Amino acid sequence: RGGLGGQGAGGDVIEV
Amino acid sequence: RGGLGGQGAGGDVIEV
Amino acid sequence: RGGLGGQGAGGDVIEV
Amino acid sequence: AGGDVIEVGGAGQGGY
Amino acid sequence: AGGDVIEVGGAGQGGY
Amino acid sequence: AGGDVIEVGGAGQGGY
Amino acid sequence: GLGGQGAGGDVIEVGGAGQGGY
Amino acid sequence: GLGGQGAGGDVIEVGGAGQGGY
Amino acid sequence: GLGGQGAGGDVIEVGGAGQGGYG
Amino acid sequence: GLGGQGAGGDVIEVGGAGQGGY
Amino acid sequence: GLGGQGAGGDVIEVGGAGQGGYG
Amino acid sequence: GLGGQGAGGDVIEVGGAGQGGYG
Amino acid sequence: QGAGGDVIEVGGAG
Amino acid sequence: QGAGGDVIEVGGAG
Amino acid sequence: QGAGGDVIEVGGAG
Repeated sequence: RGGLGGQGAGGDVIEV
Repeated sequence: RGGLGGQGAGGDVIEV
Repeated sequence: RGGLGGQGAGGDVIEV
Repeated sequence: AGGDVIEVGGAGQGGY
Repeated sequence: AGGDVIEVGGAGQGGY
Repeated sequence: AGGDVIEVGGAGQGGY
Repeated sequence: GLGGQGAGGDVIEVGGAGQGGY
Repeated sequence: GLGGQGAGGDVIEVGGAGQGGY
Repeated sequence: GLGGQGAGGDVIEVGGAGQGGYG
Repeated sequence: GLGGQGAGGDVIEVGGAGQGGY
Repeated sequence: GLGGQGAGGDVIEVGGAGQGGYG
Repeated sequence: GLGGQGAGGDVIEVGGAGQGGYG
Repeated sequence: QGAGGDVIEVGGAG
Repeated sequence: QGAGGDVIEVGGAG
Repeated sequence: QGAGGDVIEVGGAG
């Protein structure tokens, strides 16, 4: 239920 | 239920 | 239920 | 002697 | 003497 | 004397 | 001719940001 | 001609960021 | 130094600067 | 001609970041 | 030193700078 | 030293710089 | 002179 | 002079 | 001079 990207970068992702 | 991108960047994402 | 982007940037996203 | 040019900004903070 | 050019920014913080 | 050029940024922090 | 031009084209820059708190 | 041009084309830069907190 | 000559040159300097926080 | 150009093309740069906290 | 001559050159300096946090 | 000559050259200096934290 | 001279002294922003 | 001279002294930003 | 001279002294950013 998550997605990062496009051009390059990042961060934090938490689910459930 | 989330999405980051377009051009490149990032942040925080939390769900449920 | 969320979305960031267009041109590149980011922030905070919280759901439920 | 030119064509499409783009520039971007952005920021963001918050959460809980 | 040119063509498509892109530039990007971004940031982000938060969470819980 | 040119063509497609890209540049990117980004950051991110948070979590729990 | 007796001379030459120099450095055609285009140029761009960017600025910087920064945030934060408790 | 009696001279020449120099360094045509394009140029770009970027800036820097930084964040953080307790 | 009689006679025509050349022109000037492009000069593009700086961008922004950002700070700030909880202190 | 009696001279020549020099170093055509393109150039790109980047900046730096830094984060962190307790 | 009479006679036509050349032109100037592109000059492109700086970007941004960013700081900040909990002090 | 009479006579035509050439032109200048591209010059490109710096980018950004970042810091920051809980102190 | 015989042509135009340029000087630039950009101070410090914030 | 016979042509234009350039000087640049970019100070320090923040 | 007979042509243009360039000088650049980029200070320190932050």
